[PDB]
Amino acid sequence: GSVQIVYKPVDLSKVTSKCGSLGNIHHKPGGGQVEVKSEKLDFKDRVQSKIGSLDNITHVPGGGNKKIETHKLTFR
Amino acid sequence: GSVQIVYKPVDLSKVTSKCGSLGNIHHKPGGGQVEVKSEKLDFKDRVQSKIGSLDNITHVPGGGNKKIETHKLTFR
Amino acid sequence: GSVQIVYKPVDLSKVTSKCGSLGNIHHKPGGGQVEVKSEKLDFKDRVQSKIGSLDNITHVPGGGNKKIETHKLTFR
Amino acid sequence: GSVQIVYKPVDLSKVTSKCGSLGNIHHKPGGGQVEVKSEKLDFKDRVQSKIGSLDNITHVPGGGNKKIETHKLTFR
Amino acid sequence: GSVQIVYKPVDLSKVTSKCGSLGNIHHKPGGGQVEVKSEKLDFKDRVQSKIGSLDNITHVPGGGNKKIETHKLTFR
Amino acid sequence: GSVQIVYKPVDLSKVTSKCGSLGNIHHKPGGGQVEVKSEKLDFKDRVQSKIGSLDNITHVPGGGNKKIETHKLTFR
Repeated sequence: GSVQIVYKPVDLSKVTSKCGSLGNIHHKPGGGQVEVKSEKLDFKDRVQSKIGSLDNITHVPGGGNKKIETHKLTFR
Repeated sequence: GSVQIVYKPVDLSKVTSKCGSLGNIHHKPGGGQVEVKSEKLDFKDRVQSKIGSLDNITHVPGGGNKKIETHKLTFR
Repeated sequence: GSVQIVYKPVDLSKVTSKCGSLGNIHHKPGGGQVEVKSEKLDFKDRVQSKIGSLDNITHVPGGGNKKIETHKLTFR
Repeated sequence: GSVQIVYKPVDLSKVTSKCGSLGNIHHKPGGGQVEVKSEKLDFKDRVQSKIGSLDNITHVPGGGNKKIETHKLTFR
Repeated sequence: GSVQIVYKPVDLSKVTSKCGSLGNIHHKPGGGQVEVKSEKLDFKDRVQSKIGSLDNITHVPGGGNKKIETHKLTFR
Repeated sequence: GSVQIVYKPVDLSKVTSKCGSLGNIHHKPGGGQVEVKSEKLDFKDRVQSKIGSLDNITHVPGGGNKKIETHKLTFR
């Protein structure tokens, strides 16, 4: 028997920004201390892991906009 | 017997911003202290993990807008 | 018997902002202390985990708008 | 007229201690925050001053005894 | 007329200690934050001053005993 | 007119200690942050001053005893 699919999403959408002067931003961390103890680690399949981080980030994009899409079609 | 699907979402949407001067931003952490103890870690399949973080972020996008879409069709 | 589906949502919506000068923002954390003790950690299937974090965030988007969309169609 | 003074205190005193194992001491301060505002500071003659301190002390003497004496004679 | 002074304090005193094992001492400060503002400072004669300190001390003497004496004679 | 002074303080005193094993001492500070503002400083004569310290000290003497004597004679 006939099976028909039509998949045809239409997207004219926009993510957009205007900004004046972007600046005069100060990030000044006063150190820190970290300890971790373990005997065994055992990581299998898809794993994201951070152990003992002390991480400083300054992130100042003039836009910084995101558009994210998943399109999935599954047939069985 | 005939099966017909049509999938055709229409999207003219907008995510938008206007801003003046963006600035005079100060991020100033006074340190800190962290400890973790374990005997074993045992991570299988999809895992996201942070152990013992001390992390500072300054994030100042001129837009920073987000649009996130899942389009899914599953057929059995 | 014939089975027909049509999926056709229409979206002309807008998420929008206007702002003057965005600024004079101060974030000044006075340190802190964290400890965790464990014998075993044992993480299977989809897991998100933070253990012993001491994390400081300053987040100042000029727009910061979010639009999140699920379109899901399932057939058996 | 003849003036005679004699000053002759005798001191055989003892300040004394005995102790077993001195230990298993933990001092773990959880940070803190301090602010001071002033227009003028104006210090004359003998002054001791602390402004805006955030100071942590661990003090574990095996003895820690103190003996303090003023001997004064004043004549006119 | 004759003035006679004799000053002859006698001191056989003892400040003393015994201790077992001194140890297993942990000092772990979780950071902190300090601010001070002033326009003018104006310090004359004998002055001791700390402004804006953030100071950590661990002090573990095996004795740590103190004996302090002033002997003063003043004649006019 | 005769003035006679005799000053002859006798001191057989002792400051003393005994201790077992001295050790297993941990000092681990998690950073910190300091700010000071001033326009003018005008320090004259015997000023001691610390501005903006962030000082860590570990001090573990096997004795650490102190004996302090001022002997003073003033004649006018």
